[PDB]
Amino acid sequence: PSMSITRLFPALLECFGIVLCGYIAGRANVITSTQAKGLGNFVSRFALPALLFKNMVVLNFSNVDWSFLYSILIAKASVFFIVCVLTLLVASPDSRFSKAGLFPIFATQSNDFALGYPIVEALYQTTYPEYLQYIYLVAPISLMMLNPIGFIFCEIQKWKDTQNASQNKIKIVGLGLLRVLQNPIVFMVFIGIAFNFILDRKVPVYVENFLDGLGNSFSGSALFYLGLTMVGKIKRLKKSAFVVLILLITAKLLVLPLLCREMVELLDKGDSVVNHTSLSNYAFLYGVFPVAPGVAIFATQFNMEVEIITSGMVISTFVSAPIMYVSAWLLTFPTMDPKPLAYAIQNVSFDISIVSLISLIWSLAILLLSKKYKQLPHMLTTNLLIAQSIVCAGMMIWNFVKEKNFVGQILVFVLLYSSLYSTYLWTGLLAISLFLLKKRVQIPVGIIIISGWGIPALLVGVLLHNGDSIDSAFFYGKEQMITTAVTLFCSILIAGISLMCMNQQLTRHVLLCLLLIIGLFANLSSCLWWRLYVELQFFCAVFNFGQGFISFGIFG
Ligand SMILES: O=C(O)Cc1c[nH]c2ccccc12
Repeated sequence: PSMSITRLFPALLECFGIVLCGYIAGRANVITSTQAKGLGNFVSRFALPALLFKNMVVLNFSNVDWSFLYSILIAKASVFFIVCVLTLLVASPDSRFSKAGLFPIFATQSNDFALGYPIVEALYQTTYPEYLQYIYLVAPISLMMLNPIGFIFCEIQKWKDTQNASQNKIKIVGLGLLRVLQNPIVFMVFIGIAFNFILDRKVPVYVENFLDGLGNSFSGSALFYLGLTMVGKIKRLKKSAFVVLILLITAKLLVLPLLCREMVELLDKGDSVVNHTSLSNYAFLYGVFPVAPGVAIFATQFNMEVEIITSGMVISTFVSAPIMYVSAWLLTFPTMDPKPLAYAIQNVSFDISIVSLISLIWSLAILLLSKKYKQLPHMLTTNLLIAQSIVCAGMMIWNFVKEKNFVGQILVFVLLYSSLYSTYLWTGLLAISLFLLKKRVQIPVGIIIISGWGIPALLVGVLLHNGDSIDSAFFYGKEQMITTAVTLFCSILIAGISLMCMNQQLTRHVLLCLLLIIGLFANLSSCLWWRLYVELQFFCAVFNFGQGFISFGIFG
C-alpha cells in the first residue's frame, strides 16, 4: 500500500494530544501567556532553525521531484491569487490591503513543520521516504514566493493608514521582502542549502548531535506551544467575519488540497500509476495542513486583522484534525478490496469513537459539574451528549462483538442503534427548543426528553436481520435503512424548520445544530442512496461516532 494509513491515527493523537496538553496547560495556568513565550522563543529561534538546517544539509537534491514542488507551489500561488483578487474585490477600502495581504497568506501557508511533518512521517516514512523532503522544500519556498506579496499589501495598508505620507514603493517592496528574509524558516533554508553544497550533505559528526538534539525537540515543543497559543484566541466574531473565516478555512482545507491534487495530476507526467497516485494523495494531505501559526504572528506584528487570523488559525488547527484523518482514509479506499474496506470503516469508526467518547465524557462532565444540565437548552444538549456517548460505546463494543455471537449483536445493536436514532432526534429536538426559547413559553421538557429517547427506542422496537454483516448500519437490512431514513428525515425536517423559525449559549447551540444537520444530511443521503457508497458509509460512520467531537468542539 501507498500510505501506511494505520499509522495516521496515532500520529494525529500525538499531534493533537500534545496541542491539547498545551491547551490544558494554558487553561490551567500551568503556564501563563508571558511564560509561554519562553517556549515560543526556544521553538522558533532554536529548535526550528536547527531542524531546518539539519534537513536542508542532508537533503539529496539529485532525488527531488521538482514536479511535486512546482505542483504544490502553483496550487498555493493559485489559491493566493484567487483569495487575493477576491479579497481586493470584496473587502471595503479601509482594510482591503491588510485583508489582501493576510487572507492569502492564511489560505496557503501550512502548519508544515509542527503538524505536517509528524503526519507525513507516519504515513510515508516507510513507504515513500522522499515525501518527507518535500515538507522542507514546499514550506520555505512557499514563504519566500507568496509571503512577500502579502506583506507588500500589509505595508501598503500601513503606508495608507499613515495618511500624511507620500513615501516610495521601493520601501514598501523592500520592507515586505525583508520580513520574509528575517524569518528563520527562510534564512536557515538558504544557510542550510549553502551547507548542503559545502559539506556534500554530510552534517559534521561533531555538530550532528547538537542539531539532532535541538531539531528533535522541535515537534513536541512546537505542538505544545501551539496548544498554549490556542488558549483564549477564538473571540466572538461578527457574522461577516465568521462567514469570511469559514471561506478562508475552506480555502486552506478544501480548495487548496483539491488544487494540489489536481496540479500533481497535471504536472507529474511520470509513468508509474502507483507513484502518481501516492503523490497525488500526498498533495491532498499536504494541502489539508492547518494554517501556520506564523500567520497570526505576522498579523500581530502588523496589528492587522488579528482576530480573524488568530481565531481562524486556531479553528483551522482543530478542524484539520478530523479533515486530515477523514481525507487520508478516503484517499486510501480505492486501493482496498471490499472486505478490507469494510474492516477499514470499522477501524475508522473505532478510532473516531475513542476520541469522541473522551470528548463526550469531558463535555458531559462540564455540563453536569457546571450544573448547566439544569438549564435550557443545555439539558437537551446534555441528553444528546449522553446519547452520543452510548453510540461511541456501541462502536467499541461492536468492534469486538461484530461477528462473535448472535444475541449479543442484537443487544449491542439495540442499545447502539437506539442511541443513534436518539442522536438524530435530539438534533431536531434541540433546534426545536432553540425556536421555542427564541419565541419567549412553558417548554415541555419532560415530553421532549422522553420522546428524544423513547421514540428512538420505539423505532428500534418496530425494527426488531443480517447476522454476518461487518457493518452495524446493515445488521437489520433494508428495513433498518428505512427506519434510519425516516428518523433522519424527521430530524432534518424538524431541525431545519425549527432553525428557520428561530431565525425569524443559544448562538453556539445553533452552530451545533447547523453542523449536526449537515451530518444528518450525509446519513440521510446515504440512506436515500440505498465507491461513492463506501465514501458516504465513511461520512456516515464518521458522523455517527464523531458527532460527539463536534459537540465537544462547541462545548469545551
Ligand atoms: O507552521 C509551522 O509548522 C512552523 C512553526 C513556526 N513556529 C511555530 C510554533 C508552533 C508551531 C509551529 C510553528
